[PDB]
Amino acid sequence: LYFPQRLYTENIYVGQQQGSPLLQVISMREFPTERPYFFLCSHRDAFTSWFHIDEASGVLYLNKTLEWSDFSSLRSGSVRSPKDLTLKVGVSSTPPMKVMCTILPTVEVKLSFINDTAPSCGQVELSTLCFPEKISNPHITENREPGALRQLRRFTHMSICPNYTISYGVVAGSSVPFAVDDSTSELVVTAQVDREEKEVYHLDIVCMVRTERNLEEVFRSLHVNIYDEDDNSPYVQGTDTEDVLVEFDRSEGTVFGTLFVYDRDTTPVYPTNQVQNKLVGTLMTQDSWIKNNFAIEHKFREEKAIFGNVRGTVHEYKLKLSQNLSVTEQRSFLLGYLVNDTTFPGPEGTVLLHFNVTVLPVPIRFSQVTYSFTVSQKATTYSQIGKVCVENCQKFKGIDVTYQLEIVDRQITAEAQSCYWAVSLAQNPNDNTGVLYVNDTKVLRRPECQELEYVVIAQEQQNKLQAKTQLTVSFQ
Amino acid sequence: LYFPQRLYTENIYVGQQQGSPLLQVISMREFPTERPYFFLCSHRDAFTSWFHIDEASGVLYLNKTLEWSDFSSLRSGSVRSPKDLTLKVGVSSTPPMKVMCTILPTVEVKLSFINDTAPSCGQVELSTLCFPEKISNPHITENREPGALRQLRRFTHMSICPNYTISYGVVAGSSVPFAVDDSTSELVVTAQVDREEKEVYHLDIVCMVRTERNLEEVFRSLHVNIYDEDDNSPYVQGTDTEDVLVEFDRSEGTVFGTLFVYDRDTTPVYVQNKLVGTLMTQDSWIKNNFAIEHKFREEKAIFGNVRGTVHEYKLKLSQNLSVTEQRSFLLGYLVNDTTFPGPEGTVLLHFNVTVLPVPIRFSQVTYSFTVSQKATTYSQIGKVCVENCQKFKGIDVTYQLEIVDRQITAEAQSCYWAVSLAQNPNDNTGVLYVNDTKVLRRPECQELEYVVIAQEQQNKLQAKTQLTVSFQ
Ligand SMILES: *[C@@H]1O[C@H](CO[C@@H]2O[C@@H](C)[C@@H](O)[C@@H](O)[C@@H]2O)[C@@H](O[C@@H]2O[C@H](CO)[C@@H](O[C@@H]3O[C@H](CO[C@H]4O[C@H](CO)[C@@H](O)[C@H](O)[C@@H]4O)[C@@H](O)[C@H](O[C@H]4O[C@H](CO[C@H]5O[C@H](CO)[C@@H](O)[C@H](O)[C@@H]5O)[C@@H](O)[C@H](O)[C@@H]4O)[C@@H]3O)[C@H](O)[C@H]2NC(C)=O)[C@H](O)[C@H]1NC(C)=O
Ligand SMILES: *[C@@H]1O[C@H](CO[C@@H]2O[C@@H](C)[C@@H](O)[C@@H](O)[C@@H]2O)[C@@H](O[C@@H]2O[C@H](CO)[C@@H](O[C@@H]3O[C@H](CO)[C@@H](O)[C@H](O[C@H]4O[C@H](CO)[C@@H](O)[C@H](O)[C@@H]4O)[C@@H]3O)[C@H](O)[C@H]2NC(C)=O)[C@H](O)[C@H]1NC(C)=O
Ligand SMILES: *[C@@H]1O[C@H](CO[C@@H]2O[C@@H](C)[C@@H](O)[C@@H](O)[C@@H]2O)[C@@H](O[C@@H]2O[C@H](CO)[C@@H](O[C@@H]3O[C@H](CO[C@H]4O[C@H](CO)[C@@H](O)[C@H](O)[C@@H]4O)[C@@H](O)[C@H](O)[C@@H]3O)[C@H](O)[C@H]2NC(C)=O)[C@H](O)[C@H]1NC(C)=O
Ligand SMILES: *[C@@H]1O[C@H](CO[C@@H]2O[C@@H](C)[C@@H](O)[C@@H](O)[C@@H]2O)[C@@H](O[C@@H]2O[C@H](CO)[C@@H](O[C@@H]3O[C@H](CO)[C@@H](O)[C@H](O)[C@@H]3O)[C@H](O)[C@H]2NC(C)=O)[C@H](O)[C@H]1NC(C)=O
Ligand SMILES: *[C@@H]1O[C@H](CO[C@@H]2O[C@@H](C)[C@@H](O)[C@@H](O)[C@@H]2O)[C@@H](O[C@@H]2O[C@H](CO)[C@@H](O)[C@H](O)[C@H]2NC(C)=O)[C@H](O)[C@H]1NC(C)=O
Ligand SMILES: *[C@@H]1O[C@H](CO[C@@H]2O[C@@H](C)[C@@H](O)[C@@H](O)[C@@H]2O)[C@@H](O[C@@H]2O[C@H](CO)[C@@H](O)[C@H](O)[C@H]2NC(C)=O)[C@H](O)[C@H]1NC(C)=O
Ligand SMILES: *[C@@H]1O[C@H](CO)[C@@H](O[C@@H]2O[C@H](CO)[C@@H](O)[C@H](O)[C@H]2NC(C)=O)[C@H](O)[C@H]1NC(C)=O
Ligand SMILES: *[C@@H]1O[C@H](CO)[C@@H](O[C@@H]2O[C@H](CO)[C@@H](O)[C@H](O)[C@H]2NC(C)=O)[C@H](O)[C@H]1NC(C)=O
Ligand SMILES: *[C@@H]1O[C@H](CO)[C@@H](O[C@@H]2O[C@H](CO)[C@@H](O)[C@H](O)[C@H]2NC(C)=O)[C@H](O)[C@H]1NC(C)=O
Ligand SMILES: *[C@@H]1O[C@H](CO)[C@@H](O)[C@H](O)[C@H]1NC(C)=O
Ligand SMILES: *[C@@H]1O[C@H](CO)[C@@H](O)[C@H](O)[C@H]1NC(C)=O
Ligand SMILES: *[C@@H]1O[C@H](CO)[C@@H](O)[C@H](O)[C@H]1NC(C)=O
Ligand SMILES: [Ca+2]
Ligand SMILES: [Ca+2]
Ligand SMILES: [Ca+2]
Ligand SMILES: [Ca+2]
Ligand SMILES: [Ca+2]
Ligand SMILES: [Ca+2]
Repeated sequence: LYFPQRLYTENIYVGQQQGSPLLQVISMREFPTERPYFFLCSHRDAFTSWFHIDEASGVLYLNKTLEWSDFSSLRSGSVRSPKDLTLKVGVSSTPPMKVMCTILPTVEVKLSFINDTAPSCGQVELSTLCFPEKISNPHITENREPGALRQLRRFTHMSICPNYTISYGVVAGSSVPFAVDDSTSELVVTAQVDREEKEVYHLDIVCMVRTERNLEEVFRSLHVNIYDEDDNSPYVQGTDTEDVLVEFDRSEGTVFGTLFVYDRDTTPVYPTNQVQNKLVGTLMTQDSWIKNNFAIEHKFREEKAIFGNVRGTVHEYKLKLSQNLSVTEQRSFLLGYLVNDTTFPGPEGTVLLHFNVTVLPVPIRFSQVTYSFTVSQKATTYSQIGKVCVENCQKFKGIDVTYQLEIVDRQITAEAQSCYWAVSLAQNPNDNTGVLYVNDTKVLRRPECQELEYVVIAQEQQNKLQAKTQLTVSFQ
Repeated sequence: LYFPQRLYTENIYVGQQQGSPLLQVISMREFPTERPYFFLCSHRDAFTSWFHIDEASGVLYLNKTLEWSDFSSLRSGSVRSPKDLTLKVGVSSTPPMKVMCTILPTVEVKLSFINDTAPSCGQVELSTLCFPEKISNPHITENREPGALRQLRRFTHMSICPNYTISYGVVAGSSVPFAVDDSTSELVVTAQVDREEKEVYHLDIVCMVRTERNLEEVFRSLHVNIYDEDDNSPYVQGTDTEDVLVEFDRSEGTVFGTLFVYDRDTTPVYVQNKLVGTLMTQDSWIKNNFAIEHKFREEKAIFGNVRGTVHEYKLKLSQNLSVTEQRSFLLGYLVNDTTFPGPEGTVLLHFNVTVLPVPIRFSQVTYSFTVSQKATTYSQIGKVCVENCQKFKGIDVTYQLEIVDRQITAEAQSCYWAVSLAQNPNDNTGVLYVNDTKVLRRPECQELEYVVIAQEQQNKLQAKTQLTVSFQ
């Protein structure tokens, strides 16, 4: 059972008689043998015993003839007319119990108690007799059993105008799965519908009234919203496999591959707790190295243009690094990822995704070309002289290399050790590059201090791998 | 003219005699008829008058027979020994003049004056007869003259073993453009070289020593570096045109495409081989909204055996484009290799830009949420989102809830305290949450109806849809 309508409304008047019908609450069956049992739930309120709902038909009736004192005694806190009354109506597929009112779905019946006697039939405009002032739009879910949807007669007004005949119809320009049941005056849905074909049905209702004058007609435009269920399995467009190379970029959080999965069903905006149409993924590997270093990132968003202008869901799966992978690691594996549409009925609601991963090692090493820098200008403290970099260091990401200058010859006099102050080195972690700059220019005034031979030492941090190269600086 | 090596070193000994050769400074020609003129530059030092260099040959000679007194009087009182002597040698393309010592490049000659006589023949290994102690790895410039690179013979030790005859040769793993001149014992480079083909050569020098009953040989490993010149023009790999679509991401700083420009030459940051670009437009609108992002790196991997330069060009936004913008233009960008001789040092890049407006509208005509009566304060109810709002960048959209029924009593108004809305600028959504649970005890407060209004900041474009919240 579900309710195609969350709120009912009507006016009630002083002098309205015991036993007169007010409105009909509708429950739609989710299965053909399901039978509704209606009951009132507002037993917390005193006014609820002014009313009676028929357990089988769902028609709500006055249980008491309304009086002036009934109006004035409503403790709402607003002394003004009209006083709104809110009733709760419950429905169940078994015989009703008191506790269902606290625990089952209910409908709100909002009544406006007007502190006056009912209007005379000559005082009601045909449009009001025919159709509520503001018509709320019903909703049904796709793939459901046809059934009555809305009682079209205004019960209260046909008692004001008892000598009028009133019939309703669906005006069908195109063929629509909606009609009126002439015998009950209900709008009914005549077939199962498909949210993926149409999410909103526009309807024009015609009311035909035989007056003392002629047969009159009034038209009312409304529409029915179609709710979605998970009735489409996810699928890939093109490949289910993404080739991933891990080499010079090994930094955590970087994305190395992206696979897209599509689902024609809708999903609440990401991220959500709803379980309808949720896709849950699972790494298809028992392997500690893979699990502790790699991870899949899942996101989804609504799209419609790619689905033929029908709202569905686009999923993105991205292979991510958990932590900076050591430059010595080298592995090639085919990583499966099972994507399961959990609420898709039957065992065809999954897609297997594949990440074909190549992880190459990254050597730590200078080219065999040693550096020689010539400073043809008079040295100025802090002027950059040159840069040092291991092979392909400028492509590195997630690899920390630190550079150091050291003196080539060891058995060197104390005085000769000072010529090497002329140049120093700074880390440019922007690239993992080394920047040579001038330091002490005072030592350059010595002709022996104008040709410097250094060793540059690079050190990868995670594994402590070292590379060396030679470096000469000529102050000219 | 250029020096293949910037520092020479040798030993000199007590008892070494006037006129004995010590070593040979090398200058490498950059034109076929260019010739070097060598000269000593050392001014104030007393030991400079001890030496002489042949202006034509570059051979440094002793101009004085070294006595014990010469050593102890050199910087008297210093306890160092040996005592290092630094000489400066200059070269010129025309007849040397005094002023040239101040304004033309020089190499340093560092002589170690040993306070002893030379070793006897029986004391030295053959390698000290053949080679200098310090290994020096020379350099040569690509696209220059072949010629003598290094004197291999060790002049100071010639007489240490008078009956030994000494000659030299080169061996490598591959064929190499290097050889020994039999007549001068010079290592020669026999061809012009191309840095782009080979950046360093690894040679083994062989010294053949003919003793009184044997032909012996000792080896020395050497490396010759090739200095890079800007002799390659930049080029594009594949297409010189990038199609760029500006839609949902329109924030300042966003990069839209990558054009790759390659240059085989190296690029020292500290003007050689520098590529400078120019925006090919006068359009005020374009310039005020777009710039070209240029980054570059040096790389051996993409070029193979020899380091080259990779440049990346990307069209970047200078500010958030209004969602109402819509225009298509073709934007040229000229990249110039400013030190490449001739007019072929430039490449024209193109950006083919389509900028599309972004509509501000709901694609869902109704949001319906169902929440527990026992729901706790601040628990998330759901999210709303204008069409494609999760792709938005540089677009400011806010969301607001409005009550539908305006003719509402004060008591019914308090029902709408149960729900509030928070902005989620991260993904451009609004977040509904539970606010006041106390009003949920009232049956009239359990079905709420709102209008959701989204408003784009710049243009005040609005979108509106229905939202219902049901407390069950
Ligand atoms: C809901 O609707 C109620 C009924 O609607 C009215 O009657 C319908 C039949 C119809 O014609 C409709 O159009 C009418 O609006 C309405 O109740 C009405 O209230 C008024 C105002 O009080 C009242 O008129 C006064 O009646 C006094 C006493 O009358 C006696 O008889 C009536 C009914 O027969 C009873 O309700 C009364 O309780 C009495 O039994 C008269 O004395 C009065 O005349 C003079 O004095 C009053 C001063 O009274 C005011 O102060 C007292 C004390 O504080 C209050 O208790 C009282 O309510 C007044 O506010 C002065 O106002 C006069 O101008 C005059 O100076 C006057 O005639 C109607 O009789 C009464 N009708 C009915 C049927 O009871 C109610 O107000 C509506 N409520 C809302 C929220 O909309
Ligand atoms: C969120 O909920 C709070 C109330 O819940 C309390 O705060 C939560 C954050 C949470 O901690 C709960 O656990 C906690 O109980 C709402 O706050 C109330 O807001 C209303 C309206 O602003 C206030 O009522 C007004 O009070 C005014 C004087 O203070 C008075 O002038 C007003 O009357 C005027 O306006 C009304 C219509 O607005 C009109 O009908 C009148 O005739 C007159 O013109 C009105 O009485 C309450 O005092 C506030 N309560 C508290 C405790 O601060 C908050 O609004 C809500 N946020 C939402 C829904 O966005
Ligand atoms: C430069 O070097 C000389 C050293 O000359 C020699 O050659 C070098 C390579 C080394 O092998 C030295 O050991 C040699 O001496 C220095 O002059 C010498 O210094 C030493 C140490 O101070 C002196 O040794 C002294 O010798 C005294 C006696 O020596 C004389 O008399 C003996 C008689 O047996 C005779 O055999 C000898 O030849 C000397 O004529 C000895 O009593 C004393 O204890 C001390 O050991 C040596 O005498 C010095 N000169 C000579 C000619 O021997 C210089 O000082 C050094 N210069 C600098 C600036 O450091
Ligand atoms: C500059 O770019 C436009 C637009 O290109 C479109 O948007 C970009 C962001 C890129 O992603 C492009 O891939 C994309 O198409 C170019 O005009 C466009 O040309 C294409 C053809 O290449 C048109 O597509 C269709 O092609 C089929 C052929 O199968 C035809 O039958 C269709 O009639 C249609 O031509 C596309 O419609 C067209 N777009 C517009 C707005 O005209 C443009 O050529 C390019 N200029 C360059 C590269 O110099
Ligand atoms: C998984 O990938 C390997 C290697 O793929 C290479 O590296 C990727 C990062 C990507 O750039 C691919 O295009 C590369 O080819 C595949 O093995 C290679 O397959 C190609 C096919 O033409 C072949 O030319 C190579 O020789 C192969 N290399 C090796 C080392 O075998 C492999 O087939 C992929 N596996 C699956 C199941 O897709
Ligand atoms: C850098 O040089 C200093 C000496 O020069 C000072 O620093 C320069 C960068 C510049 O600011 C000058 O004007 C300064 O006078 C070296 O400092 C010496 O370090 C050694 C050993 O660490 C120590 O024995 C000396 O006493 C220090 N002398 C002074 C004056 O500080 C420093 O080592 C150099 N750092 C390098 C080369 O990395
Ligand atoms: C996909 O998810 C569904 C949802 O739970 C799984 O369906 C259950 O599978 C278990 C066995 O693993 C059965 O005992 C249940 O009866 C199944 N239905 C349920 C729980 O509603 C399904 O197995 C998953 N498919 C996979 C992992 O391939
Ligand atoms: C993984 O690599 C990144 C980038 O190379 C490292 O990031 C730096 O980490 C140090 C560690 O103290 C910080 O001081 C720096 O501020 C970080 N800089 C940047 C740009 O990220 C990171 O530390 C490495 N390891 C981990 C576990 O993050
Ligand atoms: C590419 O860059 C070169 C080098 O800057 C430009 O050549 C110079 O242009 C100026 C401007 O007229 C002249 O005065 C110089 O004589 C030119 N040569 C040098 C060495 O500066 C050249 O114009 C640029 N090419 C383009 C197409 O803009
Ligand atoms: C109608 O009201 C009377 C009270 O006068 C009560 O006894 C009876 O049970 C009520 N009927 C219904 C259906 O609520
Ligand atoms: C309806 O018609 C009957 C019979 O003609 C008449 O008795 C009754 O009063 C009429 N009712 C109205 C509201 O006109
Ligand atoms: C070299 O050989 C000759 C014999 O031909 C011999 O007389 C001489 O002493 C040897 N040594 C030197 C240093 O000449
Ligand atoms: Ca469907
Ligand atoms: Ca569906
Ligand atoms: Ca689905
Ligand atoms: Ca070249
Ligand atoms: Ca070059
Ligand atoms: Ca170049």
